[PDB]
Amino acid sequence: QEDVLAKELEDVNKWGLHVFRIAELSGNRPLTVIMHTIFQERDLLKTFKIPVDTLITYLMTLEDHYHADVAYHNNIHAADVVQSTHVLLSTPALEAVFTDLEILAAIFASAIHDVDHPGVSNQFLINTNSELALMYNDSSVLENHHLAVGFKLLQEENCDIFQNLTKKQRQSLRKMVIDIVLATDMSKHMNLLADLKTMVETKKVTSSGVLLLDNYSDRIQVLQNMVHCADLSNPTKPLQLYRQWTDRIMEEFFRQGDRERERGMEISPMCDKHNASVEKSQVGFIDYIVHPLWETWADLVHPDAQDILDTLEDNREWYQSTIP
Amino acid sequence: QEDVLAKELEDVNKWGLHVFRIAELSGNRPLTVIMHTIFQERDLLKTFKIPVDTLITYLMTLEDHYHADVAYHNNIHAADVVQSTHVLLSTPALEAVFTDLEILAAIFASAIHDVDHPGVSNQFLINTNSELALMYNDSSVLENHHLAVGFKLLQEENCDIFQNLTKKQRQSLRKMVIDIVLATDMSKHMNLLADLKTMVETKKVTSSGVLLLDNYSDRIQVLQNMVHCADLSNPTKPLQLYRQWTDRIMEEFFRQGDRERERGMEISPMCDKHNASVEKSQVGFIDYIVHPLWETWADLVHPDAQDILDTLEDNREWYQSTIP
Ligand SMILES: COc1ccc([C@H]2Oc3c(OC)cc(CCCO)cc3[C@@H]2CO)cc1OC
Ligand SMILES: COc1ccc([C@H]2Oc3c(OC)cc(CCCO)cc3[C@@H]2CO)cc1OC
Ligand SMILES: [Mg+2]
Ligand SMILES: [Mg+2]
Ligand SMILES: [Zn+2]
Ligand SMILES: [Zn+2]
Repeated sequence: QEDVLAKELEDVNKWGLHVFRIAELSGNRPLTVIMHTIFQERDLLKTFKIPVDTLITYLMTLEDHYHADVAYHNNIHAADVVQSTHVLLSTPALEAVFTDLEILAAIFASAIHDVDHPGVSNQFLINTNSELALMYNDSSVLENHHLAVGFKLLQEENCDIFQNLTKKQRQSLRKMVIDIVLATDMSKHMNLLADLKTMVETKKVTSSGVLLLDNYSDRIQVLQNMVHCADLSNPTKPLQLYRQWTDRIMEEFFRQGDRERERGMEISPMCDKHNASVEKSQVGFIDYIVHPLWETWADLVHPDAQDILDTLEDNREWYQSTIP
Repeated sequence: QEDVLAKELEDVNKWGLHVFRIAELSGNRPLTVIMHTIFQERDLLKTFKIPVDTLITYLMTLEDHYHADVAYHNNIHAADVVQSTHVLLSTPALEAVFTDLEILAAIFASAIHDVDHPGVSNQFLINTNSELALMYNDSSVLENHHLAVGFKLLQEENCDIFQNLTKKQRQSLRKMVIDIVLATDMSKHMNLLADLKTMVETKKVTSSGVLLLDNYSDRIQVLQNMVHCADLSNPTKPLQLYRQWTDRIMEEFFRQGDRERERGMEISPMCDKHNASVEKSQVGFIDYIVHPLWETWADLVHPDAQDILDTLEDNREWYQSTIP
């Protein structure tokens, strides 16, 4: 089984990695083994003098603080977003554009971006007067929490994977990670996409043909949108993966709706298992959210993402065909 | 004692209330007795069906969570900002601008806006890796905490002063209080001032000169700048009040700078007792922060802020004359 897992991890650079099979073959440690593989691939342990035992200890502790009993927002989703961000970071249009610290920040942000997610939305936490919403004043409630847990865990025994960064490096990384994870709040999607559209319409490329990003605001915006694209990448994956992600988000949505109904609250969009259309909801999700975002990303890195966009469009056609 | 306490309270509608005497005469409960008086003056207990005993129970609990060993950011400051906001809300140029719930939100926000303040700045909390900065991801660290404490205390026994507001009133009040207290973060001063300046250049008024604010984004901005003005009202008060506030903030600054020196951190501006000029600092504070703000405010409510502005310029003249 060890050799089987290593064979599967040879695909870590490919869109459509069989992340559910890696979860099984790793003994439910997909986030740990995919993060470890990616860190080795990018030589991040040597670059940042990260002891391997500290990396594994932190990763296993982080993975533990994802909920194994939530259908979607669990360690498999975290591993998927990490691996998807890793592929997007390798896109030719971005070659040599980001520093090693920015690459570290984007991968680390992906790894922590949903940690300790309870399987219900920000609006549900606000409307039920949850402790989380009281702590965070109704503002990016989950995403502030994911950050606080992700950084707090660095303080557990032999968990500080950043122990050999300089003070300046730690300060820069912390700021970038916060900026990235807060941008995964779905209520910021329209603003993030509008800014990405503006960058595409004003795009500049260097002599080497890669994207020209010469200030913090443009650089962090690309990293924010990259991780957001990875977070919203399920419909761009091979259909057998996409359908499993749909099965899982619908389970989480329906269980939230059952709690809303039981509390006499209005049921959230797509959360009423008695009056839901899974297929129509996926087509609308693609048409109004995912394809607008990915089409814009694909324009930013053209032609690098053409195959990802082609898969998304095929999957949209397939879900549509199950309606008629 | 209670009879002279009552005579001092007769000036709750005047700039330059003797708040320090009121703190002494009330047994160190200036926030409780000033809030109570203002709620009666504005008829808020009748308007919102707030039981008196619940108002007092909450106010004393809130007052208890201000620290008695911090020289400035204690319950006397909170009482002063409450009273200052109460007077600003009575500006003639604002006579019909704000609803009763908006008035309620600005006053409640003032009362809680520094609760549980540790006597050190956000930057200190960030650069020392404090628990607060870890919880709040280095963003408006103090102000998020003041809000979380202020609202959490409403859940103590007989502390829910909003129990009789409709569910929608409570939702709207919560949103406005959060928007106001978050804007008291000093790092946002220039942005707030810029928006106030834009409001002034786009100002619309009646034939009488009363402000017309149609959209929530403009109204909440005025309320944000109003509580900010009250927070920064010490140099516009009679000199013998202002001088007491200066003594207190400088004790707080010097204790923080001693902690920064000892930790080997850069010492924050105005915090090094060995190299400080209290008087030059006050004049710079007025020239670069307090007067640009209050002069912009004065223009928004022209000419009802002229006496406040005059006093500020007089106090600036006095502090400048103490520099040889
Ligand atoms: C496989 O399908 C999915 C995978 C992931 C998603 C996620 O994206 C969004 C989202 O983005 C614009 C908005 C909301 C608000 C919903 C209000 O009820 C929810 C989600 C999901 C949870 O984070 C949704 C999916 O299908 C709808
Ligand atoms: C009586 O004197 C004072 C009374 C109150 C004050 C307060 O105002 C400011 C402030 O205003 C824009 C900026 C900072 C630095 C952080 C900016 O990110 C600190 C303070 C004081 C504490 O909140 C200062 C005083 O003197 C200097
Ligand atoms: Mg999330
Ligand atoms: Mg404050
Ligand atoms: Zn996610
Ligand atoms: Zn204050």
